Amino acid sequence: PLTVPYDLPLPGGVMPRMLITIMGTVKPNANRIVLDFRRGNDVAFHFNPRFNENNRRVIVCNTKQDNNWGKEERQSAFPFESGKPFKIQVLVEADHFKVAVNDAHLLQYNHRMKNLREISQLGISGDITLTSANHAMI
Ligand SMILES: O=C(O)CO[C@@H]1[C@@H](n2cc(-c3cc(F)c(F)c(F)c3)nn2)[C@@H](O)[C@@H](CO)O[C@@H]1Sc1ccc(Cl)c(Cl)c1
Ligand SMILES: [Mg+2]
Repeated sequence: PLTVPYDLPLPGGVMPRMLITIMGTVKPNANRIVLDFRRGNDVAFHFNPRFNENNRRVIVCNTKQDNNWGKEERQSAFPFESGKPFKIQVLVEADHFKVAVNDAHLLQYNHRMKNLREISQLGISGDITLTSANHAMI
């Protein structure tokens, strides 16, 4: 039963075989959800479900370095729904993150910021209630 914006510490830094699991519920009338894997002031991986982009829903992913966003990657498979619970898993692999939502594979995002051990925190914000957020080594 946790506070949003929530900062999940990642005290090792990230590395391959780290699995982050987030459980929550999308608020009625949600506009946005964000997961930010932060490296200092940079964002190595931003995962941003958007509920109204010109009346469509789309997940936007990107990397922010020195205050500049890179090329956006989009996924229009959109498994989130206003008022419904969800489970997000982010798996860290050597070359990419894999994201799964409700046990369905959703997208892969290749690492652009490859100093993974400097990613020290995951911010979780937007229009959700959060039940739990944890990382585990597998
Ligand atoms: O200013 C804009 O309205 C929000 O800015 C977003 C930028 N953003 C959104 C948020 C954000 C913050 C929150 F508190 C939330 F709860 C949330 F769900 C999202 N933080 N940063 C990235 O999504 C970025 C991805 O490329 O997209 C834009 S910035 C941007 C604008 C144009 C281009 Cl093409 C690019 Cl590459 C980036
Ligand atoms: Mg599927």
